[PDB]
Amino acid sequence: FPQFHVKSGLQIKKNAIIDDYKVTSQVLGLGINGKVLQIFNKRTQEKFALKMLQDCPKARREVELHWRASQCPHIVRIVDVYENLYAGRKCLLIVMECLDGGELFSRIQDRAFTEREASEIMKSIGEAIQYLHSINIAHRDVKPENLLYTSKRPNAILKLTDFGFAKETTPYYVAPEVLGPEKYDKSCDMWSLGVIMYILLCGYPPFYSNHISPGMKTRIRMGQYEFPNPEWSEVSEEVKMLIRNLLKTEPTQRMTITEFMNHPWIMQSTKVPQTPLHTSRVLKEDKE
Amino acid sequence: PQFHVKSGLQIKKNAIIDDYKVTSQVLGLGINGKVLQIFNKRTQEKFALKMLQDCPKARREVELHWRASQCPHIVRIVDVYENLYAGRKCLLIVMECLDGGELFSRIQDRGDQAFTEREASEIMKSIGEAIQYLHSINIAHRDVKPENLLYTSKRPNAILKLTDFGFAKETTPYYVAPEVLGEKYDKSCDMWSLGVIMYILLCGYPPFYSNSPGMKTRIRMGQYEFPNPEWSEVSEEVKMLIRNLLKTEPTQRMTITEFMNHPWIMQSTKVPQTPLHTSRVLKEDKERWE
Amino acid sequence: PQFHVKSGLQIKKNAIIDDYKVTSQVLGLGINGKVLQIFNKRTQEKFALKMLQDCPKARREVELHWRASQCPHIVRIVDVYENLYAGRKCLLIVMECLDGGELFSRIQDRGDQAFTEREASEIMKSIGEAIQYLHSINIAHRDVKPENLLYTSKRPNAILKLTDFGFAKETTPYYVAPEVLGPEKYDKSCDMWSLGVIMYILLCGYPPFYSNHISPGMKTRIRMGQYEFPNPEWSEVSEEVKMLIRNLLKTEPTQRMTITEFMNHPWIMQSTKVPQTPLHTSRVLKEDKERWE
Ligand SMILES: Nc1nccc(Nc2cc(-c3cc4ccccc4o3)c3[nH]ncc3c2)n1
Ligand SMILES: Nc1nccc(Nc2cc(-c3cc4ccccc4o3)c3[nH]ncc3c2)n1
Ligand SMILES: Nc1nccc(Nc2cc(-c3cc4ccccc4o3)c3[nH]ncc3c2)n1
Repeated sequence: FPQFHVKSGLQIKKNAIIDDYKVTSQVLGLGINGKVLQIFNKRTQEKFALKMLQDCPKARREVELHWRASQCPHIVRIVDVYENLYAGRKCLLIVMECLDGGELFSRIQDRAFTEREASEIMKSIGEAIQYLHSINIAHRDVKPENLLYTSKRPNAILKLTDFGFAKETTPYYVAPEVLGPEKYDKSCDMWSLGVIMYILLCGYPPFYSNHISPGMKTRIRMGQYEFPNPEWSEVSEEVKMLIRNLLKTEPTQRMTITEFMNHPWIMQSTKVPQTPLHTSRVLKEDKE
Repeated sequence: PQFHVKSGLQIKKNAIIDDYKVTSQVLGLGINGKVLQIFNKRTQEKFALKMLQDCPKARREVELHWRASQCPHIVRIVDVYENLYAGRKCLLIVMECLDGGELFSRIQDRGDQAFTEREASEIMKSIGEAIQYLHSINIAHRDVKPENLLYTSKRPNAILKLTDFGFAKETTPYYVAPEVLGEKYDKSCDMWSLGVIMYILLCGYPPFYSNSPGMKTRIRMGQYEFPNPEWSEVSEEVKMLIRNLLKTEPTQRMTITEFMNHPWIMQSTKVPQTPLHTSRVLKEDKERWE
Repeated sequence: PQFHVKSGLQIKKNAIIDDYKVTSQVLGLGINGKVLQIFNKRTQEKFALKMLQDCPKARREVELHWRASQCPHIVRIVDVYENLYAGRKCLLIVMECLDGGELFSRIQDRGDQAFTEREASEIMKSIGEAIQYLHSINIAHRDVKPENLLYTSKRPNAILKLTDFGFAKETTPYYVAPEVLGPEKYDKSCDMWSLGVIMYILLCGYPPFYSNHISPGMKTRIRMGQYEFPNPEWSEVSEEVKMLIRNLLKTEPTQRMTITEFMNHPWIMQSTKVPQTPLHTSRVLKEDKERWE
């Protein structure tokens, strides 16, 4: 009879963090809610990440959510959380596993890149969002810089981070709506999969400037994007048809993750053609 | 001339015993009280009775079922009485008696072990109509599940009829838009229901069940599947249909009109007579008592 | 550096009679004001005047109509006056005069014959461009009907244009998402049900939804999303046209298509590739006429 649906709660440590870590000044990632500093476990040398919040309702929420989320091996692990006094104020100090193999597009950006790595990547991010949605959490800021590789070792796991914007989203014949209203917060995660998938396939976003920005906003609202050659020349209608169903402008039209995750292109990611893509070249050139 | 005028409800105040012997045979137990066997004094016939305590939910129910009962696929209301029962005001609903049994029974003891794909379409079309009449007069039934689907008799050509309006609600220029005419998401649920029923109907078990905070997650997520053996003869078209009914976002679900114009439904008598496992699996589990 | 700035609306206050002979022959007639023919005294030319009474609503009409005016598929405001009429303050909108006829009128000025499916495609592409222009600057027209779609002249290359902004309303690298940048109700998607209605008519010559006298019939048939493609009329309209109609006449506002999708549709986009197939539309239009009655 089911057990390991039982995992430990979060005990918030109250001792000062510097008992346990050396807080260096290296910013790993500026991020939301403050910054993200690299720190070091004192009694094992090992490497970790700190993000600091002034304590409040919002912050207790970030911590509650990210904690529930750490279960999933594609969300970045919360190792420890401290309540400490800093400069007179209460703080939550969030100690994360340190992921240091780079940002998704950063890694891609320096090497060839195939449709198949695209799909594999997209399966991964796909699992992180399936897990959030199944325990009723919407992330709400899935973006390139929140998608990080663990090491620089070429099978690094990719992991989703930053719960600064996350919200709880809340008879065998009862319909989903009858088990209580979901707003529509859960489908921006899906738009996001869309935008990432697009970038992965070609090196640039479906919607950008021209500095052209009242024009970008229209283009977004209007859902005007396209699949220009050369980059999209060898990309199958199947793949294009998927992005179109994520980038729908009407949120109640997009696919759910369950539908995403069942798509033959994600489900059998390891069977997709290894078709060579521009992603990495477009990525060196378009740095600017 | 005018053939679309049907008559209003005229509640009798006369005590129901003037006309009916009220037996004690329980017949059904959903929502409010219970439905009993009763007999027409002057003619001897078999009829059903629902005990409602007057109050505002009761008056709604009678009102909607009366509008509903025009349809040949919805249990007919023969008379509504307003009587006084142990001092309390009471609405007593005399329905036609449907003694053929619930859908899944008549299906489980199908003697001739031969439930075909086609019979499934014929049933589904008939559940269709009931939902279509309902929706076309702005009622959402809101409790469409198999125990509310009963056969009139045991006759080989008995009709299927929907019952129980304990939860029914009203959902309230040639070019105007549906939105502009005036209606919340209050009626896609009937349309989910149908998906669940077709699912069971084609294979014998529900697409969603206990392992149950699980099952609730599974529903909320739309996690179901068409396992073999049972679904292996079932064509991609027919489970596209299910897919669009089981859509979790209510605005993406299909609507009865789309459903009723699906060719699998529209042209029943020309869907193949492929054997299904329904009747075996329904028989296998007296688990359906929960 | 590029700068695509077009000017603002300067409401003139000088009495309009200074500028225009004002006749009384009525070109048309709106909810909120009938449309009169006028002549410019200097150039001697032919214009249309719509008379409004000053208020928030009137000023909102004018400001939207002026913005939309930039689009070559919309009837263009040429001038706006604020004058005193019968001791009432008034908004006098001057517009280009279009005397080509309403869309369906022009269609039944032919016996000849052959209104073909490609021509229909072209016509929808033209109404579609008016809706894309509007919608891309966050206006919803909201009364897109056969009777507000006017040809410029009876000449052979008259332009189809949309008019009447008396019901219109406004609204409100990067990864944000259409919602997460300002809300926005569904006033837009009804413009889109209208293209479907107009498309339906165009393809066979009678509406998808009518009162049989059965107008509670019709109200119902509309909420149901209940119509069909009868033969003989639809017998050789391709399936894809019917499916485009289906996307447009979805009863769920959020299910319907967007003009961006509409305009990217192959039957709209690659017009020159749609069959030249004859169509019962002019005949039916002509047979019917009881439209007035
Ligand atoms: N929860 C949260 N909220 C907000 C922000 C945030 N950023 C963040 C960023 C990096 C990063 C980026 C990078 C780039 C190169 C090398 C190491 C690198 O490390 C991280 N590595 N490990 C954890 C971690 C967390 N995380
Ligand atoms: N309106 C309403 N509200 C609530 C409940 C409800 N149940 C109900 C049930 C049966 C039934 C069930 C059954 C089972 C076996 C044989 C004959 C059987 O008959 C009925 N037969 N006729 C009318 C009728 C109405 N009906
Ligand atoms: N802005 C606005 N608001 C409300 C209404 C409205 N109707 C309208 C109508 C006609 C028309 C119709 C017609 C039919 C035949 C011949 C000439 C014809 O001219 C017009 N011609 N030119 C401008 C113009 C504006 N316009």
